[PDB]
Amino acid sequence: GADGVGNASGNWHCDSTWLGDRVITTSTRTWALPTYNNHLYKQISSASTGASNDNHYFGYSTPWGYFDFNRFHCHFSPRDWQRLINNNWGFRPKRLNFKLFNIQVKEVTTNDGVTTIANNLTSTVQVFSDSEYQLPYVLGSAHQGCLPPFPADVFMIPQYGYLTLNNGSQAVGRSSFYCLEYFPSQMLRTGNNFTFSYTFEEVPFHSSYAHSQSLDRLMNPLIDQYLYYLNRTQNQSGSAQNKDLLFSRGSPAGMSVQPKNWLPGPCYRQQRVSKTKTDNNNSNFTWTGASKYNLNGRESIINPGTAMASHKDDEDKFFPMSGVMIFGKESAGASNTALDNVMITDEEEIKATNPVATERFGTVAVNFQSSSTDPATGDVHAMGALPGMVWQDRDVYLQGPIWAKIPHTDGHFHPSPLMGGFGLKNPPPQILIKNTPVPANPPAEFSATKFASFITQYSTGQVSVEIEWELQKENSKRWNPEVQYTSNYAKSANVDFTVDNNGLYTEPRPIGTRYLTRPL
Amino acid sequence: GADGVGNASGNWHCDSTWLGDRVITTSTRTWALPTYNNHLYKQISSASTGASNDNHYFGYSTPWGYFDFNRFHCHFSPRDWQRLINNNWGFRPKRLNFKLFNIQVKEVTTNDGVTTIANNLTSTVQVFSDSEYQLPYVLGSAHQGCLPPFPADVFMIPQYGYLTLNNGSQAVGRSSFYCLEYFPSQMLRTGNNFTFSYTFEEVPFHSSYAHSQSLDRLMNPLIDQYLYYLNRTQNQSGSAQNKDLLFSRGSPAGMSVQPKNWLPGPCYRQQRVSKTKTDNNNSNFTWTGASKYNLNGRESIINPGTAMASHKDDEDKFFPMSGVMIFGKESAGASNTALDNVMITDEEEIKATNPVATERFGTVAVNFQSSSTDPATGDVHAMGALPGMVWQDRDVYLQGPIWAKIPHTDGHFHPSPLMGGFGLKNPPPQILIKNTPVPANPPAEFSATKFASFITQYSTGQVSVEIEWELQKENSKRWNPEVQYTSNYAKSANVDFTVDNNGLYTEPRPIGTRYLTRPL
Amino acid sequence: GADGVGNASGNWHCDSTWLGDRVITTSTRTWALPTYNNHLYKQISSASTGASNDNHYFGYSTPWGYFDFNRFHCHFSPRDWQRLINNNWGFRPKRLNFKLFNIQVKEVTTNDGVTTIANNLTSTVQVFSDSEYQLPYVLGSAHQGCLPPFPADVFMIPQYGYLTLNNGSQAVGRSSFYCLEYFPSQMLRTGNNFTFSYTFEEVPFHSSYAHSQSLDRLMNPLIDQYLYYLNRTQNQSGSAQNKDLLFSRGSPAGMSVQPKNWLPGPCYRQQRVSKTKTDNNNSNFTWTGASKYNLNGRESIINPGTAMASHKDDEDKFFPMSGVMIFGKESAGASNTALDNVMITDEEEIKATNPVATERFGTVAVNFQSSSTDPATGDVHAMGALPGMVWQDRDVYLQGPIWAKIPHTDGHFHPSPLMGGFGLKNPPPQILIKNTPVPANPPAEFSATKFASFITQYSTGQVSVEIEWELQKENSKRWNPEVQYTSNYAKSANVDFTVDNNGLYTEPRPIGTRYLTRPL
Ligand SMILES: CC(=O)N[C@H]1[C@H]([C@H](O)[C@H](O)CO)O[C@@](O)(C(=O)O)C[C@@H]1O
Ligand SMILES: CC(=O)N[C@H]1[C@H]([C@H](O)[C@H](O)CO)O[C@@](O)(C(=O)O)C[C@@H]1O
Ligand SMILES: CC(=O)N[C@H]1[C@H]([C@H](O)[C@H](O)CO)O[C@@](O)(C(=O)O)C[C@@H]1O
Ligand SMILES: [Mg+2]
Ligand SMILES: [Mg+2]
Ligand SMILES: [Mg+2]
Repeated sequence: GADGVGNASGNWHCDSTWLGDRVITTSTRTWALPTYNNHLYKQISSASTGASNDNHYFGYSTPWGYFDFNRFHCHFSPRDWQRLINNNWGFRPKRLNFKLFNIQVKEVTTNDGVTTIANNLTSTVQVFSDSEYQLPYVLGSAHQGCLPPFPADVFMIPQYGYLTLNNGSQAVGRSSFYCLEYFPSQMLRTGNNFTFSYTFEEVPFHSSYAHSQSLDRLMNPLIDQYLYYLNRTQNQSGSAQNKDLLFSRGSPAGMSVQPKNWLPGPCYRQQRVSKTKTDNNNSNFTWTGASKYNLNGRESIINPGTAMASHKDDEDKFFPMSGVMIFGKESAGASNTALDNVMITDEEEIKATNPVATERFGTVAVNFQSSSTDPATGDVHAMGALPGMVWQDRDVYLQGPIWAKIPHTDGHFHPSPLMGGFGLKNPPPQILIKNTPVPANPPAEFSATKFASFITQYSTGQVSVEIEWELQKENSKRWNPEVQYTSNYAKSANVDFTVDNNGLYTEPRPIGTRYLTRPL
Repeated sequence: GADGVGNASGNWHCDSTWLGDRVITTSTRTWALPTYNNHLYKQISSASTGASNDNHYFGYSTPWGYFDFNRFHCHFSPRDWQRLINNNWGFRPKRLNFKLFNIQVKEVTTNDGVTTIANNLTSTVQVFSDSEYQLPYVLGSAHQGCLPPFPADVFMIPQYGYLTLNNGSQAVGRSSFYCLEYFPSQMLRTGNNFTFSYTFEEVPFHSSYAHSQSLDRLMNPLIDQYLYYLNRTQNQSGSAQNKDLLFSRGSPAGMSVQPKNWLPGPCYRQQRVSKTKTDNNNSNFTWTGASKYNLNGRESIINPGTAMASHKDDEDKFFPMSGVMIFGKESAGASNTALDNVMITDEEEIKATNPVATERFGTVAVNFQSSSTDPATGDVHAMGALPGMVWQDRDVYLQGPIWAKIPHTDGHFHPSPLMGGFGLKNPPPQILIKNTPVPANPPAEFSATKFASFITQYSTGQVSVEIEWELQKENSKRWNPEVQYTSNYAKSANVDFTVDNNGLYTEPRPIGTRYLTRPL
Repeated sequence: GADGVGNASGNWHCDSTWLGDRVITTSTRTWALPTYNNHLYKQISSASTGASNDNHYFGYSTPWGYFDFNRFHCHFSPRDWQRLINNNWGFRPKRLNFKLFNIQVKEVTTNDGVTTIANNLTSTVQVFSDSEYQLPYVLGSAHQGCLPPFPADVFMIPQYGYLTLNNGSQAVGRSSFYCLEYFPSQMLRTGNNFTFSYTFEEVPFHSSYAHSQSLDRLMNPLIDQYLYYLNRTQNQSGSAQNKDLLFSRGSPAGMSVQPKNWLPGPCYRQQRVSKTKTDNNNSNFTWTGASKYNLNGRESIINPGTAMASHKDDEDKFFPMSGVMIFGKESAGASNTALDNVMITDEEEIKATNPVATERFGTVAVNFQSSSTDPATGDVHAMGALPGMVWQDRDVYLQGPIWAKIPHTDGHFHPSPLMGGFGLKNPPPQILIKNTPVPANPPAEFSATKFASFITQYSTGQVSVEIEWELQKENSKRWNPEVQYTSNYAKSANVDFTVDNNGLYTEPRPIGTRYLTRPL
């Protein structure tokens, strides 16, 4: 778009419109973009430092930044989240509309103690979207820098970096270097705007419900089965302990031995740790007792891992060591902050279909019983996909990620992104933004040496994102009332999800989606 | 339909019509429906009793009953089963036609010792099908109450109950209560009839064949491979035991080491127990040595579990403890009945593609061999899905289930119902039937207290089910004759699959489907 | 409708369909009708007994009964109630569809100890609706006999009676006697059915919301007013107490004296009584301390009276003596049952606009202050309509009444029915049902004396009621989550709103409608 300097290039579109089976959200925020890296790319490495082989990395930092609207509180206000989670069985993304407008480039001059900031009306910010996914996709790794939950909050734009292959601190012949100046990008003075629109692929609805039934309780409790199972191997009503083979048919007085059609979901057990520090071991096991994976002689913790229940009935005090998502409160520090500065999610409502993360999967025969060799079973702590298995994927949270790019691989098994959300062959693309460098005054004699002297400058503008979501309506024939999410009627000093007296918005708990119920 | 009291509302459609690649079966049976629960719902619980945490349950019994035609002998006569299993490579359901007709409600009065049963011409039985699957699906759990194998046999209609979430004997906020009076239902006096028709989704043909080849015998026995494998690590023809690295190419004289393209199916080993009581351990291991799964701190035996072969070549005497389906003979009791009162199925013909259930899957390296550290392998007793795996699902039996509803989950791996059959997103729906309550004479003064005084009454009628099945024809270029199912030419006191002198039909053995063969 | 004896005359239409801004409920129940009064009308009186002049009455009992579907649990299942109360700002009735079908008349014969009940196929039940409101309207007085909450529950039909003018036990010339045989009525044998349809007049939406603001907190807290008020009458900063006239302008530091635009609602104070028996007076004041009205020298308690708040902030333990609706639990007796056998409603959420019922309205000058005569104020305990007043009508409850007929008077002020609901000029009409008398065998000689000898007989049938309700959608721009109604996630022995193990449905608490909020 073309406009004079004194002429808005867009309006503040933020709203929340529901119609039928669709909810269209639009959120507008204002962003600050600084010069990053001094308009330079810089090779970045784990060289020096001596970080453990696990942490060794090689890659690049970029002069560009990016936009990230991959969190639900980017487009769903908490009261809108409630409308979703309280009345819908599912939902998914469908289309997306993005706009960059009202961009103002400013020049900064520092003389002595005093700094002056003036408008540079001829400078340009450049935006481009990686629609062919040619750049390393850095979204979908739960990074900060996303659009803020509170529309009145101004955010800084995160800087783009990526990585490639690394052996230790060194690189390899295949490792890749990307110059974002190589792509075509739209240049904008304060009069220009920028827009694009995107359609999501077909993906399934997310499960904004819990099961009112469990896998081991699907049968009719009033009706014996016609199937029989081997019941005893030692005779009932015998004076000694004499060998026998006694068969019984399925009965309600024994749901635990009735033949069944299905298996619980896959499991990959994690250590159980109590929220009350006393019960725990007096050691520092978050690594040595970690459930981890082993890629290229390099260990990386599994978190959040295969979707499993967080604790059993009545054991609310526990949690898997790396098998739940944990959001920090606004006060929490960056490292080694106390329990009550963070919020731990509880995926307990899937215990209906999925193993508890802290427990075994089951028991397995491991020998051939005979009159001589006593039978033997062992426990299963890793259980891969078996035919018959049914499972519920890990739930999403107002604060949590929305989607992820499915890695481009020959093969993938059930590629829901492990942290929750939609796994996309072709996600929404990255939007890269950079301030055009503005050289200061060159010398009066020619010098072919790289230009290192630039007007210090930063830019600010608004950003608009419209997303149409589909809803899956609830058709439940349940008589009794369902569980619903609700603010606490009682009194307190602070409304939930609000600014305080200093003006700080705070999200008090994580809100997931599984409240309505349906049969299994 | 509308008809006078003296006017049949349907005819006895039972038959067996084959045309081309299709077989249409129709079976009509007559049913008795009683008043269940005294027209009340009743909360049902494991409260009291003290059943082990495994067996704890919470749910409801319903005044309604249901129809169940989810067994093959409901629609296939044994001689028709033979035509299927002896000449077809596969088959599947396609459509379904159901009819309720000739319904007669009767009133019962008991005075002293003598009981009188008269016709109540104004009373109504109500039927409705759960076409939106809004009710907990209780079919597909191998319950009794199905249509009888012998058309001349009159059956009682099973009562509907369901279950929801349970912690111990207590319930949880999400648990669900269903009133079947909440759905619209068709009311019928003796003149009315009821019909509906259903189409199955596309599902694959069932495998009414065995493999004439095994996974490890697919290569050409006359032709060396061009691939090489590491053959020796200790020198042949050396005076000492000197280290070496000797490579050999694939050869018929060693099929066991030839590189191959595929893996057997997944395994989840079960205990092996002999049909001859002597060889077995002198203990009662059907639980302690059980292979089980662990859901919500509650153990449930796996039966019948992942589809595996029942015994190896020449070991006919064994069987997996909970890895075969077992049908009771008509004489067998409900609990702790002898070996010869039941019939144990033998899925041995899949040993071609699938692990034997009682044995390991394979062997795995578990260390790094060096001149110092001796190499080490361990056994695999649980093997999840690996790329390359091929497998044959558990076979179906004249007496066995036909289909099951695939649980409504975010995820499922190869959802064939474990007991055999077709896993259906939208199966045939439940048909719920109930007798309308008939109040006896109220008092002459008003009383808003619930009415507890009703004419005792039961109903009887016929029921018709027409199913069109598709057949997959056998195209085999096998020269020699195939194995076929056959009654025994020789003499005996009883024809197979018949009434005896008291009039009792008996099914003498389980009949599966895998008789024809095709290459792997 | 015309149908043979063996031919249903209607189907079981019960359901719950939401579309757009409309919710259509349909509920079907089955009813027993007895012979009432022995087909006689009987004058009924307070004669004898000696009931206090307050309780004296004169009227009639009728051989007919009536239908009553004037409670919400007649057409709203609790989970449907939740959908209403959790997502709508309002709702109202629109149309109505009623049907009588499947009617079965039965004859009863008692010989010795044994009773026999047979079908009488030629007997007729007669129904008619009082569409011209010619009969005393007995609905809308909170009587029992309504359709039961649980569709599977069979109910007895209440008997019709009415009343007219009474002086003591005696009657007056104007008192009115009604013969329901005087109206035309539809006669039905077991083959006939009966239907009618009704449209509600336009009435306002009910307020299924609470105010997020109060009348005294509508101003901007950051901005002084331009209005001034007389602040002091005794000089600040004077050594003595010298008379002055000091004026101050409206300020946030004094919301209590700022000029305002509105008045709270009307009040008619009631006695405050604590739910904890200790704090209360040691006397029996429910009459002597009752707030009552005085009509024709006859006292009648006001209950529930003008709509007022039930307790103030933090005084949850109190309630107005006759100014709240109280539902009995199923266990409660008819008279003098304990506190925990009943459920007391809490209309506290209207304290935003309306006086607290237990407190004064305000204070009023009652003299002329001078330097000699000290100023004086008194309290207001009855406050009639004043210009400026705004108020919220008493809320409705799942168990509570739906509508009432507005009395046919020259005058009415804001005629919302005091117990909650819709006040209707022309409500849904009464449906009167009676069994036609069946004379037994007359003598063989003529006798003109009234026939007193009839076959004892009662009737049963189903009844269908379809109501279309309009919804007022919630458009709230509230950021934080609203309060919502919810079943308790935690464990317990009983699901809410269910049958127990004996089969008894129980409604555990009263559920009102005010959960969403809007500004005042
Ligand atoms: C319902 C149930 O769990 N049954 C199990 C029983 C019970 O422990 C006893 O019947 C206790 O009364 O023990 C077995 O060893 C048996 O005796 O057959 C295995 C079987 O699985
Ligand atoms: C066909 C076959 O199984 N070959 C195996 C042989 C045989 O046991 C010997 O050749 C016995 O003659 O043993 C090996 O250790 C070897 O010597 O290479 C491994 C190899 O897999
Ligand atoms: C905000 C408020 O309630 N102001 C009131 C004050 C306060 O009680 C004193 O200012 C206490 O500091 O008392 C008055 O008599 C006055 O002095 O004018 C009346 C006035 O309504
Ligand atoms: Mg709008
Ligand atoms: Mg034929
Ligand atoms: Mg519907």
